[PDB]
Amino acid sequence: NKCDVVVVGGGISGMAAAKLLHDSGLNVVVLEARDRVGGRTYTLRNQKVKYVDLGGSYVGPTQNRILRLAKELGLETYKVNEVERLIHHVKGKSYPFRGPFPPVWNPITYLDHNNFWRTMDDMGREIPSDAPWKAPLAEEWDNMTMKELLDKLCWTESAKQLATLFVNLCVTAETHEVSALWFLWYVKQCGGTTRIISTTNGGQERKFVGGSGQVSERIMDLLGDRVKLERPVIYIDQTRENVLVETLNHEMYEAKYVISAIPPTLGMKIHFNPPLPMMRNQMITRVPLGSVIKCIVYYKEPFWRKKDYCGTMIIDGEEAPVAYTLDDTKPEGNYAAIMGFILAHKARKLARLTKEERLKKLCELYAKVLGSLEALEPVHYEEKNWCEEQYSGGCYTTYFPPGILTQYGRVLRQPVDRIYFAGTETATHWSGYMEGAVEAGERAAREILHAMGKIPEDEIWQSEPESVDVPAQPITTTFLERHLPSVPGLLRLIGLTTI
Amino acid sequence: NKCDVVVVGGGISGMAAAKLLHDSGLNVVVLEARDRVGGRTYTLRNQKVKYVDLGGSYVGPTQNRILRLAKELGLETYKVNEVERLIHHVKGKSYPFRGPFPPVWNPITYLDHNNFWRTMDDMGREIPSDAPWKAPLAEEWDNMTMKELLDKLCWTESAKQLATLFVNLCVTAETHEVSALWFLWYVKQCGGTTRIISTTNGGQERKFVGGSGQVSERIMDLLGDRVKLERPVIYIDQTRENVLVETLNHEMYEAKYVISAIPPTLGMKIHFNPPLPMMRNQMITRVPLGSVIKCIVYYKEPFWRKKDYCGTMIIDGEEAPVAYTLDDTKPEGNYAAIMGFILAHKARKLARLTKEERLKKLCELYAKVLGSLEALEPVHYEEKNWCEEQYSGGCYTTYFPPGILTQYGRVLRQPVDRIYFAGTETATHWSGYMEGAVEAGERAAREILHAMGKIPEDEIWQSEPESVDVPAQPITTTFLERHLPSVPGLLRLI
Ligand SMILES: *[C]C1=C([C])[C]=C2C(=[C]1)N([C][C]([O])[C]([O])[C]([O])[C]OP([O])(=O)OP([O])(=O)O[C][C]1O[C](N3[C]=NC4=C3N=[C]N=C4[N])[C]([O])[C]1[O])C1=NC(=O)[N]C(=O)C1=N2/[C]=[C]/[C]N([C])[C]([C])[C]C1=[C][C]=[C][C]=[C]1
Ligand SMILES: *[C]C1=C([C])[C]=C2C(=[C]1)N([C][C]([O])[C]([O])[C]([O])[C]OP([O])(=O)OP([O])(=O)O[C][C]1O[C](N3[C]=NC4=C3N=[C]N=C4[N])[C]([O])[C]1[O])C1=NC(=O)[N]C(=O)C1=N2/[C]=[C]/[C]N([C])[C]([C])[C]C1=[C][C]=[C][C]=[C]1
Repeated sequence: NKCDVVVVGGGISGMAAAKLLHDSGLNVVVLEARDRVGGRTYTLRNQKVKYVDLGGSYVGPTQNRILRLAKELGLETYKVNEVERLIHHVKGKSYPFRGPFPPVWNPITYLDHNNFWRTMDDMGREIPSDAPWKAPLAEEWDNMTMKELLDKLCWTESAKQLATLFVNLCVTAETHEVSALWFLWYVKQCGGTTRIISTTNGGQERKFVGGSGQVSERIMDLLGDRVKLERPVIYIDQTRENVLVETLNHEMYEAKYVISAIPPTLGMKIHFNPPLPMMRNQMITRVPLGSVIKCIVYYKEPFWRKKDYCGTMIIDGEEAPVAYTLDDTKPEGNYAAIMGFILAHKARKLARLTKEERLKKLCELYAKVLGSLEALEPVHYEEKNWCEEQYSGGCYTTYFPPGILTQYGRVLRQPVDRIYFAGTETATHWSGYMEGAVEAGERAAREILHAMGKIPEDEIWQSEPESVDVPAQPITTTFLERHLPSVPGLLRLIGLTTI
Repeated sequence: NKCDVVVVGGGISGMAAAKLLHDSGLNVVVLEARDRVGGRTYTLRNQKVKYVDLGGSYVGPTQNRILRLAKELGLETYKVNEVERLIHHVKGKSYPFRGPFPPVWNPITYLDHNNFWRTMDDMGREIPSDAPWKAPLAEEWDNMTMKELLDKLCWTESAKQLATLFVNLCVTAETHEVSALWFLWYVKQCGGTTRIISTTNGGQERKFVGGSGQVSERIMDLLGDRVKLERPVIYIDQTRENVLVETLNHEMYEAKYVISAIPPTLGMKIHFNPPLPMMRNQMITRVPLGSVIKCIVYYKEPFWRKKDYCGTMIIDGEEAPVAYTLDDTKPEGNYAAIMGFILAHKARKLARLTKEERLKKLCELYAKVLGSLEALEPVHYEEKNWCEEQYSGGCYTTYFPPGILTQYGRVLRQPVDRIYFAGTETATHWSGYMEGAVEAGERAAREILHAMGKIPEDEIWQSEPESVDVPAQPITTTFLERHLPSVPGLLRLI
């Protein structure tokens, strides 16, 4: 029954919020809909894999909050293998390379590629992390999809192909599905194109030893019987002195305040009294989550390394089930594995097959790209399709279709009376990651503390010291990168030097 | 507790379904979330207005199922006034006209306008009503907004402004919010641009004497205590022999089958065991409804008719709270009124004001468009903002953003084990309307009858005889309309 704060949701965000409020001497209850905590992170354990993350996994420099939290819970990171060459597979052929960027040799394609990445970043500088609807060209950019934007900017098919893959991999959605404003904000608040795409010095640098599910698992240990499992919340009543929150198994909770720490759309699954205000009522019908299946194929040895390949594959094409892969072997070097993501429309299309049919298709693909018959000989396979989760709605995260971010965006983390909103979607730095879950959980926890007069307004938003274990190298550009023209800028320069 | 069929939803679709099944001798329960039936229709009654529809209202030719159902229930239609001239208000000035379509005088603007409506309709001829995702260029058209489309087709700002108003008014949504495929399907299934936009011979021809809320009210009369009010459904369990359906006030219902007769997205409000399959699980988080406030201003007399105006105004521009109006006076000639819609971003924007602030804005606009100080002097005002409704999600209906109709659209009326899907959004002819509600309610009712062996497969989808009271005149084009070039076609000819 009665407590200080009810947290709806036992994913990283809700658990971080509860822990903070608990740590502050308040009585919290976490109500988790599933028979586990973790939400979009999930470590499966078994003899064949030891452990493996089937959802949220990677951490990297600038992700200082998740790293501080995990370290406090006794967890360690190891670095994702990137010692040997990466592979860009283009028109049925593999081009090994080194560096975070695939080489381009043809100087036109080179200028177009430079300009595109450059422009993503230029455009994002104009977008406030905390209020994207405030950018000078907010409406113009929100009225376009990423598809219209890519069409306008890429004067080569090669750059349009790679840029399309980048969007697919980043937000698990098609270019034509998502707002250009929101996708530009998304990349910008992760610290930019380079930080987001990179393994070394980027978001995929590292993974927790033992899996990321331990973050939520271990907080639940600390909270004990304050975490209630298999309590899906169905009803919130704020008409009375204390807030009433009812679960599906008929239990009633009573708090001073509530943190909603679930995806914004999953708010639909709760009936509200009084009804939500108008803009929230409509916002939650407008914010879908992407589509992905995460796939891990196991082998006897990491045989790719022998050919001087780290196991990272960037795979152009419609034919390819998977556009990107990473070595998923353990830091000890056993349980050799390749991780791959089936994204967006391919998630929807290949869901129709059986587990055995998907495995075969990956192996056959990976045998082509890597040039290795050994890829046809896996020992184990695990996969999770996040599209089927009633209590996620999809993965990695929530995306905004055109016209929504500017009409409805400010509503996302606006309190409704005594409810406050956490969840990775309400973060202003690495929103959509395990990092933004933390930021938002802890932030919404401090908003409630402020409401009670325990802390000043000053202290609701709070900066994080940099990890001494995972420090960030700065993102640098060369002079040529900054000043090489685009294609149309070269064409205009050819136009001028003549007349 | 126990019955043959539980219907989730007390709107026209659910009530039509329940009444069919009831009429067939099955035991039906209708579970209604609100303290009323009707859903997106609502007739408020009072001394000042007598009656007024604050939601769904208009009926016209080719809407033969709503008309058959309401006739059986004892309801009558009257014709929406369109005796005098219409007004197109362009760049701050009112141009009166007769006939469906507002006149275009510039030769080039004429050719561009012609080509645009013509092309809407050409395009839609390639879209199956029951399977839009099957159009030969399904993906191409679904991967574009209406906005990219309009920007490609309209070589004149004038045609692009009117076209934009057209989308706004049709689907309560911005051009950039909606799929091109879905919008072209939408228009196609209402029988084309002319049928949809028209008052005489179109969908705004008629309203019900006494309000359309009587359709749902009177079916609930017939069903009596089978209709359960303030029973929001929260939970559906299909793991056991009979289907279990739980309401928010803790009551449990058990049935052989279930009809879900609610907007597709509002299925989010229900927790399912087993979980929904994957494509439905994700579909219902992708399908929003538009934004509108329906506003009705009352006056002593229908003064516009003295100036030879029917009350229909087409209003270009951003400054305008309302793009379109209709005479809302009663067939008797009293309770003079003008009805307008505040649509899409303007609904979102003007919601922030008070009721009195919105009134003043409408009165001042209408005084301008009509050229009448009498507009500034109303006796009463009523309005409804459908954005605020927890159990509609908006109005008029559900729209598809780009990429959704081709990836998810087949899932809409696919049964999930013993649940069947009704509600206007699943209709194939006038989906969006009071008409599609009936078609889909009766159809999903027939699917369950088939499931039980009471009727053959043959009889699930059923054609409707034409109203003898409201017959349709055919939609005609002239030779010039069909063969006049477009702007680029004339340029290529030059
Ligand atoms: C799915 C996924 C995957 C597959 C992958 C990934 C991911 C995912 N991600 C994401 C994460 O994980 C997230 O963010 C998080 O986790 C979130 O959290 P939160 O906010 O807290 O949320 P959640 O989890 O969901 O929770 C919630 C909870 O609640 C509940 N509920 C519901 N409802 C309800 C409830 N309760 C009660 N009641 C009611 N009513 C549920 O159950 C839960 O529990 C990620 N992240 C990170 O960080 N990392 C990673 O790694 C990840 N992943 C991924 C990614 C990838 N990427 C980025 C890419 C590949 C990269 C690149 C890009 C570009 C180029 C190249 C590369
Ligand atoms: C809102 C509105 C307005 C304002 C207007 C309009 C409309 C609307 N519309 C629509 C109609 O009405 C519809 O469609 C119908 O109604 C539908 O129905 P249904 O399907 O059945 O659905 P609903 O109603 O929603 O119901 C459902 C029910 O359910 C319930 N729930 C929920 N959830 C739940 C429940 N329960 C239990 N549980 C749970 N969970 C609810 O509550 C309900 O009751 C329309 N329509 C027609 O037909 N007509 C008309 O008039 C209308 N309106 C309008 C329109 C306009 N337009 C079209 C325009 C203006 C024309 C034009 C165009 C272009 C150019 C020119 C002109």
